[PDB]
Amino acid sequence: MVGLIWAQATSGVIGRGGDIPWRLPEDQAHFREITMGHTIVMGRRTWDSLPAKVRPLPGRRNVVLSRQADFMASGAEVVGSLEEALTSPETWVIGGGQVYALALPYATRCEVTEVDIGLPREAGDALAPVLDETWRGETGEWRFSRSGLRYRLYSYHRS
Ligand SMILES: NC(=O)C1=CN([C@@H]2O[C@H](COP(=O)(O)OP(=O)(O)OC[C@H]3O[C@@H](n4cnc5c(N)ncnc54)[C@H](OP(=O)(O)O)[C@@H]3O)[C@@H](O)[C@H]2O)C=CC1
Ligand SMILES: CC1(C)N=C(N)N=C(N)N1c1ccc(Cl)cc1
Ligand SMILES: [Co+2]
Repeated sequence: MVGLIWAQATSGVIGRGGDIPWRLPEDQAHFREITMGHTIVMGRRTWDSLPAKVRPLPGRRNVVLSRQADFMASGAEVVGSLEEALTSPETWVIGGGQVYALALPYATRCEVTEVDIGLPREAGDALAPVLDETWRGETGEWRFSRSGLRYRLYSYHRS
């Protein structure tokens, strides 16, 4: 099982300037619960976005994708191809935009948080992948985050 998990603005933006232009504690907790205990695969730029004092993310096999053969990610595995990372029963690809595009053919689940923030797409933004018509989606109700933004969870599946 390879799943993708991301939070997006309604427009599809997931990242800007190498970081994320929101933070919903409830989404962070949802992310932690879904990934805990499993492999998490991230692109090198997403690894770089984590402060050194919080990485590796605890309780998970942290894997970082890079073309740099000597890139060191203390507390993680660095691999040069996505396929090397998919050896555990449950693997979560946790971003960013480039890595979702590479991982989509291997994926059968997407856990998507939609953040009700009006954020038009800009050059250089990281975006959510486009899910075609092979994917079945299930939508939750809109909820209010303590951060002031509404959000809702989608669970997409395919065989
Ligand atoms: N809202 C959300 O849910 C999420 C948001 N984000 C945001 O997304 C942005 C980062 O996403 P993005 O900029 O797309 O970068 P990624 O996190 O996708 O990392 C890109 C890097 O991955 C490596 N890589 C890419 N393609 C390949 C390949 N074919 N083979 C080997 N290595 C490869 C390269 O590393 P190298 O350069 O070392 O070769 C490349 O620089 C940030 O803004 C981050 O905050 C991140 C995760 C989820
Ligand atoms: C916390 C956040 C934004 N939330 C969701 N739904 N999915 C992710 N992949 N996230 C994420 C987790 C870790 C990192 Cl480093 C970047 C984004
Ligand atoms: Co689990």
